[PDB]
Order: sequence, then structure tokens, then C-alpha cells
Amino acid sequence: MTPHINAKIGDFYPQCLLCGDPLRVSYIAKKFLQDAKEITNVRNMLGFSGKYKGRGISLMGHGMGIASCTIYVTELIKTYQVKELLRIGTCGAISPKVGLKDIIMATGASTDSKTNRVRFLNHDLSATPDFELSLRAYQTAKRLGIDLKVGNVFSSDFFYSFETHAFDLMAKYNHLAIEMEAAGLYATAMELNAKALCLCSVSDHLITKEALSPKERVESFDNMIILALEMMS
Amino acid sequence: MTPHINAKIGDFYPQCLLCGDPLRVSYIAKKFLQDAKEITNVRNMLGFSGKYKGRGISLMGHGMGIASCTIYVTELIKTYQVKELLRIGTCGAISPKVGLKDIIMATGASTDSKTNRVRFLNHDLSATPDFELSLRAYQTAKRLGIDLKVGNVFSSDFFYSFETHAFDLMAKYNHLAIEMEAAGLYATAMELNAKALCLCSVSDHLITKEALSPKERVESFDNMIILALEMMS
Amino acid sequence: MTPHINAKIGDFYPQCLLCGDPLRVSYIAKKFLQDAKEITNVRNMLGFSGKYKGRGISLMGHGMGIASCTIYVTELIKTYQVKELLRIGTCGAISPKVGLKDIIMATGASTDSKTNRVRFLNHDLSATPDFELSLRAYQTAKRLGIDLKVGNVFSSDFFYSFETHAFDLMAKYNHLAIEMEAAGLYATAMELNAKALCLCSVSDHLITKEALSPKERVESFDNMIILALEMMS
Amino acid sequence: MTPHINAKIGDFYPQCLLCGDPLRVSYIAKKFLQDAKEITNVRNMLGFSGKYKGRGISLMGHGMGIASCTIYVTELIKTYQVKELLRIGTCGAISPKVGLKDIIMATGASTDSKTNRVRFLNHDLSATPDFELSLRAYQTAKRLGIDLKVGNVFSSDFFYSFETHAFDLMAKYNHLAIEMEAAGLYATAMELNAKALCLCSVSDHLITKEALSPKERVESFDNMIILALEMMS
Amino acid sequence: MTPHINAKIGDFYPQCLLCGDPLRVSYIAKKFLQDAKEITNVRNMLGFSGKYKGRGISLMGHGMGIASCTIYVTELIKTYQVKELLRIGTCGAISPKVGLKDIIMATGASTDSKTNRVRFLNHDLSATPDFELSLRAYQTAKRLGIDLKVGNVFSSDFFYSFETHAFDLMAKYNHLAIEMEAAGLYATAMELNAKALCLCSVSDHLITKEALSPKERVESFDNMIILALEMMS
Amino acid sequence: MTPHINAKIGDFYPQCLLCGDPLRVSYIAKKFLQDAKEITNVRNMLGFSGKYKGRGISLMGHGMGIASCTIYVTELIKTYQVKELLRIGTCGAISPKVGLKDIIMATGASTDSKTNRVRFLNHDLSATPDFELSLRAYQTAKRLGIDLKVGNVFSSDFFYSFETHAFDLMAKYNHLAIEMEAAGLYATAMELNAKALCLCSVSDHLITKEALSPKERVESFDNMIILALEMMS
Ligand SMILES: Clc1nc(OCc2ccccc2)c2[nH]cnc2n1
Ligand SMILES: Clc1nc(OCc2ccccc2)c2[nH]cnc2n1
Ligand SMILES: Clc1nc(OCc2ccccc2)c2[nH]cnc2n1
Ligand SMILES: [Mg+2]
Ligand SMILES: [Mg+2]
Ligand SMILES: [Mg+2]
Repeated sequence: MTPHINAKIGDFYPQCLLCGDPLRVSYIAKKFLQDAKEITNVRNMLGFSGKYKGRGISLMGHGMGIASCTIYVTELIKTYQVKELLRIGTCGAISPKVGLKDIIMATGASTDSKTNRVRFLNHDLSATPDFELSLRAYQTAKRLGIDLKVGNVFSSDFFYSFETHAFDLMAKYNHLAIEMEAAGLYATAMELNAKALCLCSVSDHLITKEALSPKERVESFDNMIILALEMMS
Repeated sequence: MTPHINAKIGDFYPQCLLCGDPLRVSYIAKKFLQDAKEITNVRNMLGFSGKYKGRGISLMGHGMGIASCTIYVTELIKTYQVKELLRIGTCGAISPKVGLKDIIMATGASTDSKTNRVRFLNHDLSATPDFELSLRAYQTAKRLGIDLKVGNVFSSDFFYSFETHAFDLMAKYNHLAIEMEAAGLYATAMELNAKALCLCSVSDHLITKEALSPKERVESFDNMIILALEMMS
Repeated sequence: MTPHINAKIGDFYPQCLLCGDPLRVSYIAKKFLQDAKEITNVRNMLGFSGKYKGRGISLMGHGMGIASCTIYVTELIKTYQVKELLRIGTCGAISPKVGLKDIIMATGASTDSKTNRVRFLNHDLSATPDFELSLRAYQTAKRLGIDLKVGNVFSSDFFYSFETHAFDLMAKYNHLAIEMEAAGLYATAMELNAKALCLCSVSDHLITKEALSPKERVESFDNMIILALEMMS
Repeated sequence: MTPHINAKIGDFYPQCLLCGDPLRVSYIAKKFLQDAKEITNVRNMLGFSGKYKGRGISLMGHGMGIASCTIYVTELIKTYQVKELLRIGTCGAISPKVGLKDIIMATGASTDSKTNRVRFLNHDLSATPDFELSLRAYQTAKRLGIDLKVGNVFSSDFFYSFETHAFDLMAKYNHLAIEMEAAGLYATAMELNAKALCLCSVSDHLITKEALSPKERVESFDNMIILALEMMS
Repeated sequence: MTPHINAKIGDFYPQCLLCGDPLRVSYIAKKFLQDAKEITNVRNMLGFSGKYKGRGISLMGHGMGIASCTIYVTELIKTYQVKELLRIGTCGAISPKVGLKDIIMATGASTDSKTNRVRFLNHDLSATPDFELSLRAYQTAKRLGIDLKVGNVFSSDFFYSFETHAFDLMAKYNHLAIEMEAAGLYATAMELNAKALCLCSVSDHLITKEALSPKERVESFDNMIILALEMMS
Repeated sequence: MTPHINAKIGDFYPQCLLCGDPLRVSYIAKKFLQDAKEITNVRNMLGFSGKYKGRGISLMGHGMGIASCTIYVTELIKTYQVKELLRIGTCGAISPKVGLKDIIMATGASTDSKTNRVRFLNHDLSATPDFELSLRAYQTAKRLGIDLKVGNVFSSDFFYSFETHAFDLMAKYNHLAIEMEAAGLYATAMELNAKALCLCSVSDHLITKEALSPKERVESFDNMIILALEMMS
């Protein structure tokens, strides 16, 4: 076992979809998987194993923030032998290159965290996803007719930012959106030789203040779920 | 409502106990409170309001890590008008002065996070609790005959540490244990002029290699919980 | 001996009151102690041993700035076996919560120094006083009818600040006043397992530009001296 | 004209290959291009324009180190309207996954430079290439039967390193090799909204202690050069 | 008057010798100057004005550490119109090129302080003396037959060091000795457009373990003192 | 050999003049040296050995930026046994104390590079030239009737600065001009126990926007060349 997961070793398939919100994980298990079994529930952070088009797939919640994400991803890789980790979530757009309902593939994750300096010699770690996984996402999106937006995201320790004046500067350097875990997902997978990728759905635009209707939010997140499950099968 | 709490304004009493684990919050509501009502459940992060010896008290989960804690504490203060926040968490002992299941009161919370440098001019913010709450904790512990251990804690972005060499230095500087939220609780309550304190029970021990099960991390710490409820009565 | 103190080992009592100004130390020895003996005078930095209400008490000057304070405190603890160190001084108020003649108890000391990053793994050390000593100060102040103001102070390397625009931000985070040694006193005592506390008297308000009359400055500092000597006896 | 390029505006095609060594640039012009013309030679840093299979392609030297690279890339983009920049450099292998003369495509460029902290709010900029160019490189390599190694590189300010202990950690985090310009190329192209990619051939090997001669660093990498020209056709 | 000097404006000559120890300043006044008058004594930090071979020269103590030194130097320049400041201090040798009682002239002062990063855009300020004063020191030493050692010093916030491993690296980079004020003297005089130089005599030796008594640190360095007075005549 | 120099060991004289621009090195060899032999040309970075007034002197190009300069200087010292390195170049004035055509002697080199923090314990290295060499430059300039301007320079990683608002602050702290290599030259020579000095010619004033005519630029650089060759003979 671990302190944060009470699944049996072997309960997880080697491919795992992750979301910060464990109720979104539950929703995916119930709506999209066949024969879905809840396999962990410590701290109400739910994980499941089921089948998608006959393919075994696991789902796991990771909470909010780099430190929370790093706990679960570390345990999934080191204890539960998970090999491929696809994070899907929402993000707040900061770039004119993206709009509401877009799906972003993060080919880099910048951060205001100290975690990668602590990991990496007090230097600048370029936190990046597995290239083959990003290729698979691109080819699957084209097959599904999804216009995948590709660029960096900014992973913040702050949901309520003290640096909103800086969003334009991040957009200048090709940061399409802000979220709070990708840099930790990527650095952990890099450390532990696992394949990881982050996709995020634009439900809010932090510049133009636009926001999706609650029904639209379900629809756009559903399209992201289908993309994720298709690239893992 | 906030993006992470779906309570109505006014559902929270001005005094609130916090745990990272919403199931420890649920345990406390069911075991120790009268007329307890679940008031929020976004992302499965439960919160409750109820009575202890006729006094209204709220409970709220804050998830794992400074970024998660800061989100919930910020919303509790600014939207739900919470005035006193008492974290009753778990921690890993690094000092030979403390043992498994000891209760520590954090007179300061050091950190490897960048959040306080971002908050505070890139200088050293010494994150500290409210002194009146600390005095109340000390006096209540004396009244109840509880041996309260008092010192700093170190709040890390890492549970699985890359600086295991460094725990002895931490302990030398009177850090009794490591956990992952106190510095964020303290800095947020400082920012927002609210009263906060962190108590934690030792669930893991660097020196003895003891570690509690997930069930024990919920159920083994009634002495902490009773201390907290008695402080807020 | 040491390079900076020429007292005999054993000349110091285990409890020592400190001030930056050695002439203030001399004043205390002459006005408040019985049988006071000058025991060190290297670099004109005077220290004394005498009796207060039959209690042996030492006094020692520590100069200005964290680096100066750290030299004397290190020597007092390691060579002269001093166990409890109470620093009293003036400070410049930056918070609307305090006014001229207030006495502040510093339960944390933030800093713009690099000293604690050098001491503490390049992380954020929360520099804090000994809790039991702060309890003793609080109980003694209540016995004497002193309205003790409690909060953080900011210990600066700069008397003539280049960051005056930032005072409001420090006051927001519960820094009541600025001085130049507390963070070094606290970190040194933490390193060396000694008990330390800092009190400071508000003789100037850096925001409202108010300032005490020279006679008022003597009176307010006298009240602080009495509080200190009473808590050590 | 610019202080470092004496070409006429319009002399550069929109697609440009880059090497740190202007004599590798000269070699490519003479060996692989039709109707090649030298278009700039300030500071002996040569650049050319010519044709490959009827398609116009430019070549430009960028010197050694991030500061040198940033100068030339900034001018190529802002003054000479270059749109796509493909570095084909050399690097020192630090990972057992790669061997001498292997071709690496840098999916990210970590660094010990301060340039990106200066650019990017003192946070961590994850310096990354254009994804479309990366896909083009991958697909062209597959078409040509070239075994393209894919991972991060570490861009250092040092060729003769003071952190030789640290190469193993770099390699653990999937840094295949060390070189000295990719992070600057990537950050400058991000700043200026241009498409950039870095390929490098292994000219030195940490583990085997192999190292090529200066002549071999010009002449030994035709497979890299052909990959690059085929990508831009 | 200033908070730390109670001289009248005009009491200081434009040329001033500085020591950290006010009793070394007093020693110089009594032993080497004609008609010496004590002009300031706040906090027992003495200063004098007198004549050497008919030329007016002032002396002033600056206490221990960069923060203390910066206070006195700032006031001497801005209020008392001092133009040339010559520190004649003590230092701990870390290089085998120097021996006990050697006189070092600090061509640069490296530091572990944050003060210069705070002053200077968070970049590296290379703190250096006035070149004309350095030339004067060199030429006067030659004239007097004094073997002046020339190199960098390292100005630390610590006398009792936590980086004893690091002294050999310091010495490799031509740091002959460690002391605690030169970088602050140099940075303050740079800020304020005044001429400053630091000479120091070796009072402690890392390699031989030699260390002088407090009395010897006042009385053993007449050769330094005579060099300084001859330079300012 | 080395990767970046193809001269024979022994081809270099122990005294070497350096410039960033290898065509300026060529110009010096052709116009001012007797019997000049080109001895290296890797990457078109030319170096020469010849005679000046019967004195053997070498010349070597070092490219732009600290990282480039550090490669060549390291190789010159460690492989080719060069003992004295005099860098001459142009610089952009930022101080009212200097004007067009002035020659500056840099007695310190500040920087925005991370290189000296990486070299030097994450502290502040005061990067300084060899004092005897600076003496020789001063005495030679006086003999030649040159009004040598003496002060710090600022060595930047950025030719196209993002911090132009800060030039006035650097001028305040006695930075007379900006260039891009001196801090690296100085730190490398300090590490490796070689004698180094940087002179620079003011061809542009970055404040007043003044600029020398192309013919004046040749004349002023010629005067600097003569000063350099005279101090090495
Ligand atoms: Cl960071 C952290 N680490 C824990 O245990 C692991 C550990 C134990 C000893 C030394 C260092 C780390 C915790 N147990 C409860 N909260 C915790 N937070
Ligand atoms: Cl920084 C750098 N170092 C190289 O080789 C030296 C080396 C080899 C192995 C480990 C570390 C350093 C390079 N070869 C081509 N470009 C290079 N850039
Ligand atoms: Cl920081 C300092 N340390 C001294 O001696 C202790 C020492 C000796 C050798 C290596 C390191 C530290 C001094 N003696 C006079 N001024 C001094 N400043
Ligand atoms: Mg989400
Ligand atoms: Mg005082
Ligand atoms: Mg030049």
C-alpha cells in the first residue's frame, strides 16, 4: 500500500487517465468505461479500472497543485507500475491564439513553483511531455477532427494570482493557458522514466473574461475525454 | 459560491477546523458533532457545520500541499467570512524529541515553496500562527493533560523527499516534523488578517521508520480532535 | 576567551538581557541592577553581571545588524553557556495596529538578509522565538498591566531602506515594526538550542512620521526594561 | 543592416539552417546547395543563401553560447524576416541511450543560464521548440530511415564543467546531451513568435570518453545536414 | 546630527580612516595624531579628528558586519561630507600566499550578503575600491618598504562559518582573506560617489590556526596604521 | 589540441591580446605586428603570433558573450600556457563620466549572468582584473598621454537589453559602460591563476545616443591597440 492509495498492487492498468477532480474521474468511469471498478478512495481521491473498447484503462484523481499531483503520480509509477499517464483538465486561457472550447496539448509547462529548482540543481528544468505520447495525441486528434492547439502552459502555485499583470508576458512566450499541475506531472514522469502528457480544455478566458455555459463545459470536456480514451486504445 | 466550495454564504461558523483529508473531516462530524450537516462537496472535498457542547463549529477539508490549502483557506476567509482556522493534520517526525502519535503545535512553518517569496518581495517571510490561538492551544492542552509538543514544522512541496540528508539539519533548528500545508495556511491568514494555527499528529517517523495505515490516519488521533474542539468551545 | 568578549568563563549568568547599544546596557546595569560588575569591554561593547531582586542577571551589548548580533549571541551560548537571551530594543512602526510607546513581542522575524538561506538549505527558515519565553513575557506583561502588541517584525540589513514603498505590504502580512537583529538572534538560538525572545519599543512610526519626545523615549524604554527584568526573575 | 549581419534585407530566405560554426555553414553551402551565395561575413560569421532541390534555403552561423546565439537569432527574425530556424549543432552525450554521431532532437532545453529568468519574471520558462517543426523532423527522419534520438538537452554557459557530478542527474531526467545554445534559440523564438527547432549530433561522449577532431565536427555529420535540408524542402 | 553620530557638521575632515573597533580608533588618535579631539560617541562608537604631520585626518569606528558598516559610511558621506574613506581592519587568512599580520589590500570584495543584490537589480554587483586610492596605497607601501599583499577579500555575514569546506575554493579564486565589511563599504561608496579602499591585517589564519588576542588586534598593526596615515598626508 | 583551437602547443606566446571579433584580430596582426603567423582558425576564430618591437605577442579572437569568452580563455591558459590576457573591445557608454572615444579600464565587471554564482558557491563573486596589469595599463597610458577612464563595466548576456530602464542605476554605481565578456574573462583568469585585464573603447553612448563616425571608430580603436601593445612590450 501507500499512505494515499489503498488499491492492491496490480489493480492499476499500465495506462492511466488523470484529473484533478475525483468526481470527474468518477463521471468518466460511469459514462465511458465498461465494467468499471473503484479501486482506491483514500482521502476521497477516487481511482477506477475499467475497459474502453476492450482496452484496460485506469483513472485516478490527483488533486490541485503541483505538490498534490506529485504525490499521486509518484505512487502510481513507483508502487503501482503505471507506465503512461495522460492528464486532462480545464485551464484558463491567456493567449489570443486560443478560445473557449479549444483543447490544448502542452508541449512544455513553465512554473512559478520552486519544485523543479529543488529537483534539478537549482537550474532551469524544461518540463516537457513524452514525445511519442504527444505524437499519438496529435494523430488521434486529426483522426477525430479536433483542432488541437499546441504550446506551453504555465503551472502556478496560485489559483488566485498576485501577478495578473504578467499574463500578457506569458502569452508572448507562447503560454496558451494557466493551470496548476502540468509542470509537476512532467517533472515527476521525467525523474521516474514514465510517459506523461497534459491536455486541457479552455472553459474560461482570463483575458477576455469569456466563460463557457455549464452545459457547454460538459460538452467540451466530453470531447477531451473521448480524445484521451481513443489515444490510449 | 466559489469554484471550490458550494456552500451558501453563512453556512460556515466563524470558527473552522481544517484537515487535508475530507474523510477525517467527515469522521469528526459524525463522531463528535451534534446536528452535523454537510455544507459543501465540490471535488469530493467535504465540509460540515455542527455543534460541540452547544457551540457552533465548522469543519473543512483542504487537500494536500500549499497550493491546495491556499485555495480553500482563501475562499473560507474572503467569501465565507471564517475568522479562526485551526488545522489538525498529520506530519512526519524528524526530531528525536517526538514520537509516533505525538501532537505538535507549529510555532512557525519553514518551507521549500516559492509561494512566500512570490508573496513577499522575494525576501524571507517568517510564516507564523496567531499568538492568541497558540496560547489557547497551550492552555487547553494543559487543562486536558495532553503533552503538547511545541516547535517549528517544515512545510514541503515534497512528500517523497530528495533532501533526506537535510532532515537532521531541520531538526537541529527545532523543526519537529515535516508536513505540506502549514506555511501556506499561515501566509494566507497573514495576507488576509485572519487567525490561524496548525496542530499535527505524528503519522510517520524518520528515525523509528514507523508509519500508520490510511485508516489509522483518520481514526487514531481523537486526542488531537478533542483538543481542537475544546479550544474552540 | 573569544576575539570579541574578554570575560572569564563563568562571568555570565545563564540569563542575559541584550541591547544593540552598549551604553543602554550600561544604563540598565547602573539604574536597575544591584552589585553590577562590568565583565567585558572588547570593542567598547560592554557586558555586565548583577542582581535583580536577588536574581543573578547578565547584560550584553550586541551592536547593529544581524551579522553583529550573531557574533555575540554565538559566543554567549557556545563559550559562556548562556541559556536564555532576551533582546530589548527600539523599532520603527509600520503598522496601524501599533502606536508610539507600544511594546511589541516578535513571534516571528522576517528578513531581507541572506543569512537564513545560507544557514538553512537555501529554503525559507521561519525564524521564531522560544515559545515558553514568549509565554513568560505575555504573563509578566499582564501582571504589570502592559498591553503587549504581538506579531512579526522585519529584520533588515538596511537602516536607510531602498524599499520604503514596501512597508505597507509588510504591514499587511502582520509585520508591526522594522528593526535589524531579531531574525539573527532567533536563527542563532534555534541552531544552538538556546531560548531567545525579542521585545521592541515603538519610539518612531515610519508611516505617520510621529516620534517620541526624548523624555518619553526614556520612559517607554524603562517600562520595557522592567518587563524584561521581571520576566527573568 | 545590423551590427552583426551585413546582408541586405531580403537576402535571407524565410527558412534558415543554423550552426554555431560558420565553417560548417560554409561546408554545407559548398557541398549541398546549388547557386550558393555568401550574404554576410561580419566578424567572420558567415551566412549563405542557395537552393536545395530547387527550394530556397539560407544558412547562418550563430557562434558559441546563449548570448551569441540570441544576438544572431534576434536579428534574423526582426530584421531579416526569417520565419523558421533549424539549428543543426554538436553536443556532448551524457546518457547511455545515445552514442557518438547519434542525432538528437531537443524536445526541451534546460539551462544553467540566468537569461530566461531575466526574460520571464524570475520564474521557470520551459524553453521548447515549435511542435510542427518537431513533427516534420520526426516524419522526415522516418522517411529517410534515420534513427532520431528524442529528448531534452541541457544548454550550459560552460563547456568545461564544474558540475560533472550532476550529469548523471541530468541524464536521469531524460537530458540526452549537453550543448550551449538551444535554450537561447528556443527562448528567443518564443519571444518573437518564430518557429525554431534544435537538432544536434554527438561529437563528445561523457561515458565512452570519445571526442571528434575539429575537422570531424565539420565533415562527419552529413546525415544531420541531409535530414535538415530534406525537412525544409 | 544623525541617529548614530553626534558630531557637528564640519567636525570631520574630508579624509577619514575607519576601523570596526572604536578602541583601535581611540588607540590611533592617542598614539599617532596631534591635537586629537573625540567628536562622536553614540553607542560608544568613537570618532576623532586630529592632525598627522600637520594634515587634518579623521577616524571613525564602524562596528561589525555589512549592515553596521553601511550605516556609518552612509552618514559620514551624506551628512558629514567625507570624501575619502580608508578602512584599516582585521581579517582571517584563507590563502597560503599570506601569513599572520600581513597587510592585504582588497581589490574586490565578494560577499554572501544579499545587500548588493537588493541594491543592484538582483544581479551581481562587483564591489570594488576607488582605483586612485588603491594606487596611492600601492605607491605608499613601496615608498615605506611594506610588503602589501593584493587580492580579493570575501566579506561574510558570518564570523563562525557554516561553509568551512568553501574557503579553499575562495582562495583558489584569489580571495586572500575573509572579513565582514569591505563589500558594504565598497557598495555604499559606489552608491554615493565617494572614494573608498579597504586594507586589513591578518589576525587569524585558517591554515596555521594562529589567532591574536583582543589586545593584539588593537596594538599589533602599527605598520597598517602608519601606511594609512602616510597615504592620507 | 582542443575542440576550438588547432594551434600546436607552443604556438602561443605567454602574453595574448584578445578581441571578440576575429577580423579585428587579423587587422591587428597585419597592421601592427612583424612576422605575424596565423596559428589557429577553428570556427573562423583566428589567432596569430608575431612580434611587436621585437617582443613576441599573440592575438586571439574570443567571440561574443561570457560563455564564448570562457571557452577560449580556458583553453588558452590550460592547454596553451598563456599567462597574461589583455582584452580590448568596444563598449556602450552609460555614464556621464565618459564620452565618445574614451578608453575605459575595467577594475570590476558586474554581470546579469549566472556564471559566477555557479562558479562561486551561489554567492557574489567580485570579478576583478590582475592589479599589476592594471598598474601597467595606467602607467603606459600616462606615458602615451592617454586619459584612461577607470571604473566598473557591466557584462551582459543581452546585447538587446530588456532592462534599459536600469542603465541609470548601473551608472550610479560606477558602471561606465556595458559590454558582454569582461566578467567571464576575469572570473576564468581568477579560477586558473592567470593575469587578465579588460580595456574598452567608447564608440557609442547608450544614454545620449551619440555615435562615432566609422573613420573615428578606426582611429579610437587604433589608440587602444597601441596602448595594449605598448603595455605588453
Ligand atoms: Cl512531507 C510529509 N511527509 C510525511 O511523512 C514522510 C516523511 C517522514 C519523515 C521524514 C520525512 C518525510 C508526512 N506524514 C504526514 N504528513 C507528511 N508530510
Ligand atoms: Cl557544453 C558542451 N559540451 C560538449 O562536450 C563536452 C562535454 C561532454 C560530455 C559531458 C559534458 C561536457 C560539447 N560537444 C559539443 N557541444 C558541446 N557542448
Ligand atoms: Cl569573517 C572573519 N573571520 C575572521 O577569522 C575567522 C576565520 C579565520 C579563517 C577563516 C575563516 C574565518 C576574522 N578575523 C578578523 N576578521 C575576521 N572576519
Ligand atoms: Mg479540472
Ligand atoms: Mg536599540
Ligand atoms: Mg569588439
